[PDB]
Amino acid sequence: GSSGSSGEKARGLGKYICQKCHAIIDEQPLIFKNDPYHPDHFNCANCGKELTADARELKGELYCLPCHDKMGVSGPSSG
Ligand SMILES: [Zn+2]
Ligand SMILES: [Zn+2]
Repeated sequence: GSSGSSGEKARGLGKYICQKCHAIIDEQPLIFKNDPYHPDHFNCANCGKELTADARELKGELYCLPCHDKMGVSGPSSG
Protein backbone atom coordinates (compact mmCIF):
# COMPACT_ATOMS: atom_id res chain seq x y z
CA GLY A 1 0.00 0.00 0.00
CA SER A 2 0.93 3.66 0.41
CA SER A 3 3.93 4.03 2.72
CA GLY A 4 2.48 5.81 5.74
CA SER A 5 -1.22 6.56 6.13
CA SER A 6 -4.15 7.69 3.97
CA GLY A 7 -7.79 8.41 4.74
CA GLU A 8 -8.75 11.68 6.41
CA LYS A 9 -11.33 14.40 5.74
CA ALA A 10 -12.46 17.64 7.39
CA ARG A 11 -14.82 20.51 6.58
CA GLY A 12 -14.34 22.80 9.57
CA LEU A 13 -15.36 25.95 7.71
CA GLY A 14 -15.11 28.62 10.39
CA LYS A 15 -13.89 32.16 9.76
CA TYR A 16 -10.81 34.36 9.39
CA ILE A 17 -8.69 34.27 12.54
CA CYS A 18 -7.23 37.64 13.52
CA GLN A 19 -3.44 37.45 13.40
CA LYS A 20 -3.38 40.07 16.15
CA CYS A 21 -5.72 38.94 18.93
CA HIS A 22 -6.24 35.43 17.55
CA ALA A 23 -10.03 35.76 17.59
CA ILE A 24 -12.63 34.82 14.98
CA ILE A 25 -13.39 37.63 12.54
CA ASP A 26 -17.16 37.49 12.07
CA GLU A 27 -17.14 40.69 10.02
CA GLN A 28 -14.97 41.28 6.95
CA PRO A 29 -11.37 40.42 7.94
CA LEU A 30 -8.93 43.31 7.50
CA ILE A 31 -6.08 42.03 5.33
CA PHE A 32 -2.73 43.63 6.13
CA LYS A 33 0.73 42.53 5.00
CA ASN A 34 -0.77 39.27 3.73
CA ASP A 35 -2.48 38.46 7.03
CA PRO A 36 -5.99 38.68 8.54
CA TYR A 37 -6.72 41.33 11.17
CA HIS A 38 -9.52 43.27 12.86
CA PRO A 39 -10.51 46.58 11.21
CA ASP A 40 -11.27 47.86 14.72
CA HIS A 41 -7.75 47.35 16.08
CA PHE A 42 -6.21 50.04 13.88
CA ASN A 43 -7.55 53.55 13.31
CA CYS A 44 -7.25 56.09 10.49
CA ALA A 45 -4.24 58.42 10.46
CA ASN A 46 -5.93 61.51 9.01
CA CYS A 47 -9.12 61.81 11.05
CA GLY A 48 -8.32 59.14 13.62
CA LYS A 49 -11.45 57.00 13.52
CA GLU A 50 -12.10 53.26 13.70
CA LEU A 51 -10.82 51.93 10.38
CA THR A 52 -12.74 49.30 8.41
CA ALA A 53 -12.11 45.92 6.77
CA ASP A 54 -11.81 47.69 3.42
CA ALA A 55 -9.35 50.22 4.85
CA ARG A 56 -6.77 51.15 2.21
CA GLU A 57 -3.10 51.06 3.23
CA LEU A 58 -0.84 54.06 2.65
CA LYS A 59 2.92 53.54 2.97
CA GLY A 60 2.42 51.07 5.81
CA GLU A 61 -0.33 53.17 7.36
CA LEU A 62 -4.07 52.53 7.13
CA TYR A 63 -6.75 55.09 6.23
CA CYS A 64 -10.53 54.78 6.16
CA LEU A 65 -12.45 54.74 2.88
CA PRO A 66 -13.88 58.17 3.80
CA CYS A 67 -10.44 59.77 4.07
CA HIS A 68 -8.78 57.70 1.34
CA ASP A 69 -11.41 59.06 -1.06
CA LYS A 70 -10.43 62.58 -0.02
CA MET A 71 -6.90 61.85 -1.22
CA GLY A 72 -7.23 60.95 -4.89
CA VAL A 73 -8.62 64.37 -5.78
CA SER A 74 -7.13 66.90 -8.20
CA GLY A 75 -7.89 69.17 -11.14
CA PRO A 76 -5.78 68.80 -14.31
CA SER A 77 -4.55 65.20 -14.19
CA SER A 78 -2.03 64.17 -16.84
CA GLY A 79 -1.08 60.50 -16.97
ZN1 LIG B 1 -8.07 41.18 16.45
ZN1 LIG C 1 -10.18 58.69 8.05
